[PDB]
This record gives sequence, C-alpha cells and structure tokens, in this order.
Amino acid sequence: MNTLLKQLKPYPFARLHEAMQGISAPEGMEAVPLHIGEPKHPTPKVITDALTASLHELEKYPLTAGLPELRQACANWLKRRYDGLTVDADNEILPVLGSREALFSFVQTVLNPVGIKPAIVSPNPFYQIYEGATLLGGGEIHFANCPAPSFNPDWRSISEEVWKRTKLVFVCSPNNPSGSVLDLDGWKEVFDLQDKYGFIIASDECYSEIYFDGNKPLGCLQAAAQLGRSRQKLLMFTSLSKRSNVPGLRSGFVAGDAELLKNFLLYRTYHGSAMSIPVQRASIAAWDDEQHVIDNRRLYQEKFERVIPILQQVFDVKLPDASFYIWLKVPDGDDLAFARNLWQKAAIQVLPGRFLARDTEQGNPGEGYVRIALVADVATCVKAAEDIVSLYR
Amino acid sequence: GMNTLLKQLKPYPFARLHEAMQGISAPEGMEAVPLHIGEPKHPTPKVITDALTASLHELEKYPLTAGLPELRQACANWLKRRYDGLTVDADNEILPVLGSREALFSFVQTVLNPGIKPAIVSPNPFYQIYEGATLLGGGEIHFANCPAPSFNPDWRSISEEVWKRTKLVFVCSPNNPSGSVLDLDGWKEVFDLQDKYGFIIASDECYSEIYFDGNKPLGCLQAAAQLGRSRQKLLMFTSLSKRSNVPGLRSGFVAGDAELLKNFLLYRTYHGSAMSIPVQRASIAAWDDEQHVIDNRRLYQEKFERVIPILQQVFDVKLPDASFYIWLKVPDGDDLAFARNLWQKAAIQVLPGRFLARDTEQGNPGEGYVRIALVADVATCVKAAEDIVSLYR
Ligand SMILES: [Ca+2]
Repeated sequence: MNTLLKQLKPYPFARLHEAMQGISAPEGMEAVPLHIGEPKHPTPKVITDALTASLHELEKYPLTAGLPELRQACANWLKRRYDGLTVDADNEILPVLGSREALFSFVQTVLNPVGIKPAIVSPNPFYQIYEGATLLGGGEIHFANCPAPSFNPDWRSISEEVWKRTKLVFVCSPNNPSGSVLDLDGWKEVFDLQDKYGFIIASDECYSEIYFDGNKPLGCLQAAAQLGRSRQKLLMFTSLSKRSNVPGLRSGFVAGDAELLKNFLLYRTYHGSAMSIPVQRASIAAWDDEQHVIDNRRLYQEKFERVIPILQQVFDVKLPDASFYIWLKVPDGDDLAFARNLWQKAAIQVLPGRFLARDTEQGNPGEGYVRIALVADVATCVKAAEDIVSLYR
Repeated sequence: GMNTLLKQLKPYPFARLHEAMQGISAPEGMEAVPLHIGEPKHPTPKVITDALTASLHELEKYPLTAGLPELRQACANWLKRRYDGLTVDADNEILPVLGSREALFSFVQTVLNPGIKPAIVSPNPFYQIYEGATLLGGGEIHFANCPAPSFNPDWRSISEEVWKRTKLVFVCSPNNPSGSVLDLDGWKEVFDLQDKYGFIIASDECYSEIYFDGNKPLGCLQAAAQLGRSRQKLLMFTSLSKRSNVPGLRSGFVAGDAELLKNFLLYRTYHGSAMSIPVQRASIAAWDDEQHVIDNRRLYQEKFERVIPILQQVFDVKLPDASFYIWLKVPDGDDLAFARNLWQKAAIQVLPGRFLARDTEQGNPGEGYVRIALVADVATCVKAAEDIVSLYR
C-alpha cells in the first residue's frame, strides 16, 4: 500500500510553514497571505441562483458523461473563447469535478507499468499534482526546466532514453507560477516531439481567463487548429475555479481526442466522478455568462496596474503574460532569506520559488524567485508592494 | 489491458434488461413499471436544500480534503445515536467522501499494489463497483456465494491459497440484492478469518436506514464493539443517497481504522476528492436530522406491508431484513423467462438475478431470482404485485 505513498514529497505550503518555525512576525501584525494559489473574490449571483433553482434535482443520480446541455454550454464557450473553435459536445467534452481529480485519474489510466518504467514530463517549476499523480500511478517523473526570460519549457534537457518511454507530457498555460503562455512556436515544438515519440499532451489551462488588456491566452486546441493539426493525443483540462470564483463548486471539463475521452468516460463511471445535477446547472449558468468574468479580470488588472510600477522602483519585474501571480526575481538570488525577512519585518507571506521546483543536473529553476498572488483586494496588494519596496530600497 | 477491460465491464446491470427483451414489446397503452433499477425515487427534503442554499457564498473557498471539523463531528454524533452509544473519534476515525462509489473505488486502488497477484473477496451476487474496482486495480476478484435461506456469504468456498493472497473483503449489509443483514455469527466468522489472514474489511452500509418495524440493522463497527474487538483493519462506507434521497448530492463518509484513514487521506489530497463546503453544510443538516429519515422509512414500510402479503399468495417470499429490494424466488427457476413474461404481459420491469452475479464452481447464485425494487409509489407497487400474482396463479 504505502510503497508509492512513501515517495510523495511535502506540499509547498507545508515546506513554507516548517521554514518559518521559530521566526516571529511583528507582535499584533496581521499576516498578509501572498503565498497562496487560490482566488479570494466572491462567488457571482448568476451561479448561485442557478444552483438554488435546481436543488430538487438532488433526488436523481447523474450520469458520468453529464447532461447534453452542460457539454453543449462548454462547446459554445469554446467557440466564443477561441475564435470559432468547433468541439463536438457529443464526443470531445467531459465534465469533471474540478481539474484536480481529472488530471489525477487520467494519469492513472495512462500509466500501466508491468517492464520498462513509464515516464511523465512536467514543467519545472511544477504544480504538485503532476508529480504526485505520476508517483502514485507507478510512473517516473521528469522535469523540463523553465528558465527566464521566457519561462518556456526546455525540452532539450530531457534525454532520448526518457523520451522513448514518456507516456504523457504536461503543459501548464498560463503557467503557475511564471504566468507564461506557451506561444505558437512553443506548441509547434511540443507537437513535433509528439510526432516523434507518441506521448499524450495534457494541457492545464485553468488560468485562461485571467489576462490583461484583451491579450487572450492561446490554448492547446486553438494552437492545433492554427497549425492544421488534429486533436489526436491532445487533451485540455480547465476549471471554473479561477475563472468564476467557485473553487468550492468543484467543476470543470476536459476536451480533445474523442478516442481518449471514450475510454476515460468508461473508467470514470467506476471511479465515481459524475457531477451533481444542481452543480451541472450552476456550471451551465457559469459557462454561459461572461459579465462576471469581465468584472473579474477588471479587478485583477487594476491590481497589476498599481503593483507593477511600485515594484519596478526596486525589482526587475514586468507584467506576466497572464494569471494572477508575480514570479518576482529576488535581487540577491536568495528566495528563502527574502521570505524570512518579509515575514519577520512585515508579516508578509510569499512562497519561495525553490518550493515549487525540483533540483536537477541544471539546478533548481525556482531558486532566486518568489511567488506572489494578487488575490486580495487592491488596497492590500498596494500596501504589501509598498512595504516590500520599503524593505529593499 | 486497460481499454479491453473497460470495454468488457458492465457498470449498470439495469441496462442489460434491454438487450434481453430484444424485440419483445410491452402492451399498447401500458406505462412501463420500473422495478429493475437500484435507485430511490422519493423527493429531497427541505432541511437539506435549505442548508445548502444558506451557505452558497462558501463556494468561494477551496475545501480541505479532510472536511470541516463540524461535518466529521456530525457523522460521529450520528453514529453514537444510531449504534447505541458507539463512540468514533471525529478527529481521526472519520473522512467525508463524495458518495460511497468514489470512496470504495479509490480505497481499493490503494490496497492493490501488484509477482504474486493480490486477491479481493466479494459476495455473489455482487455490487458492480466491487468487481470493477478490483479488476481496474490489478487484483483478482473471488466470490463468496450467498445461497438461500440466509443469503449470508459462504466463505469456505474460498481456498486457503486464495485467502493467503487476500488483501480486502467486501461486506454489503444490508445486502443488494438479497436484503440480508450480516448478523453477529456472520461478523464473528469474518473477524476470525481476518485474524487468521490479515485482510482489511470494507463494509458497504448504505442501506442501514431502510428497515422495518424498529429492527435496526447491525453495522460492522457496532458488531466489533459487541464482540469486544478493536477497529483495526475495519472500515465502514456509507452515504446519504438512500437514507436521505440525495443521490445527486454525492455525499457520505468512511469510518474506522485511524491508521488506514491517515494514509487514505494523503492519497485523497492528490485524487481530488475534497467536498464543496456548501455540500458539507447540507450534509451536516442531513446527518443531524432524523425526521426526514423516519418519514422516508415509513414510505417503504407501507409499500412492503401491502406487497409482501399479496406476493405470498403465489410465491415463497418474506419481508427482507432491510433495504428496498425483494429478492423474489422464481417458481420454475427461470428468472430470464420471468422478466420477459412480466414485460410482455404487463410492462413490468424486474431484474433477472443472473445479471447481478458471476458463475462459480457452485453455479450462478443469481439464477432463479429476480430483484424487485419498491421505489415507485405504493399504489404502483401494489398494482404491480397484484398483476404479477395473476400471471403466476
Ligand atoms: Ca494505471
């Protein structure tokens, strides 16, 4: 049982808590939680109205594939969002109970060791789920480092021997933590590798709606369409969590290769991941409405518009491609000391970049950075930015 | 391999009735009577929907996988009320789960870690998930047949060779389809086998609240207490789906061995099975209230009170121990021909017992029975019973 469970590594939050033990913030000073990776904006009424109005439907077991009208709301949203992209609600979309369970379960189906040990390639810095899902599925995790200035994945670091047994590659776009959006050239590179080696691509696009000034992030399926490529062995994973301020609703979808999804659905019927009908109705309301999403982007953009210039007094920093993070370069390279000093002097919590990345033969690509989330209100973000500058100017 | 197994598995027996009716039509102008499906049809109570609506602002937050202290305590409090003072620690012996299906499936995956092929033992007739979870986890499924008149599992049909490789045993009590509640002698037997061979016991108790005349079914944890035994390697799985007519809520809990649950919780943080806070609130309301459960139980009591004596005019049948099923012995032994005749003559849908069982060295213990679910209203059930009897006069 505990053989694979024993290989799991502590979560970033836990590493930060341990690192801060014995370091005291100023007496009476409220902690400023910039280290978190979750939204703080309130849930929109359009979603909660739809949930409440359908609660009688709790009396019914939902089918794993979901209501036709939920799959169609996702197909309609895809068309609006990705400039006419046509994805078949009947064959290319499954609702998921948040992207976390979907990513984990899909990986379990992809990894079936017997035998050559199968590999999965993740960006580095990574999202902890990519590693854990791989370890618990009996796979071997490998890391494509994402160095500045583009923070795109360096696939060349991965040997031919590893590529030959690689069953899946993760892309996170927009990236947590770097904000980077993989562009057409980056997608073409990974598609060329896929033609060579035959792995599945899983693209985690949960930050697709968090962007600035009309500069919409390119998605995987859109990139494929722009390059005239089929959806074979391509899957996008997305969520209402960041888009719609409903991390608690546990609702998203997976879309792409109909052949992959046909078999994933069969598995999911046993894995027990069918969506509550009232949750489906709330989700339809969410995917159908853009006003709450527009309002959401406006809140984030206002924060960056104030915070970036404040931080530029002292730091080498610019607006990220997308997402609500700043991946801040630490001037002397010591992300741990940076976090300690901010906590001791201002009760400000930031996440050391090295806790989001693994050591490699080429170093740890999270060292020298901290992750800051602009999820609190603008006054809180501005005060923090000013306090940080005051400590480093 | 994965895909061929998924193509083979049939997660929903009720669907197999259709192929078996092939080209037999029900009479013109007769509404089909669905007694073949193992799912409730009573409405969701207001006490639950009220609590859900009241807490919808909490969709803005990510829930922790372990759940709110107050949900685990509501479960602990319910257990104490239900099992005559049973004391189970909310801090370490209870995890909330998103319906028992995902819980049973994921727990099995963690137990199976395959050169010696691990075994799991299931009752026969069985519940679909037991077979799927085992096979998808790389385990070998073995069957303890449940023959009349007790329908308790016959453990001695499992060889010592299999027992030595057995990692988990399922108990379903009250049983689907037989209604049988494993008693103190039956629990003692499986406990003694556990002491000998060291497997984990997983007890599926989702029908615990559907019973008659004040005769509350014994549960696994209560049986251990009564026999002076610890909870080591014991886990009960339960759900609000049947108790509270909220199968769509996707809510239950698992309780028992704290060490098992510690490891299960770690896995579940990656597996992505944390409960929406508003669903947790609705669930607290559900576990805290008994009036809606008393009302629900009274609906089923009325149905059985009227149906059993009608059927007894022609069939060898009695009130089951619990559950909403009648496991009806077919006079001539041909359960397929029985279901076909009821459909062709009366539009009545019952489930051939062979569809819930696998064949063994001791025959298919589903053959010669049909499962009838009393989930439709009393008037419909009574008329169905009368119509069945007149066809078998
Ligand atoms: Ca697998």
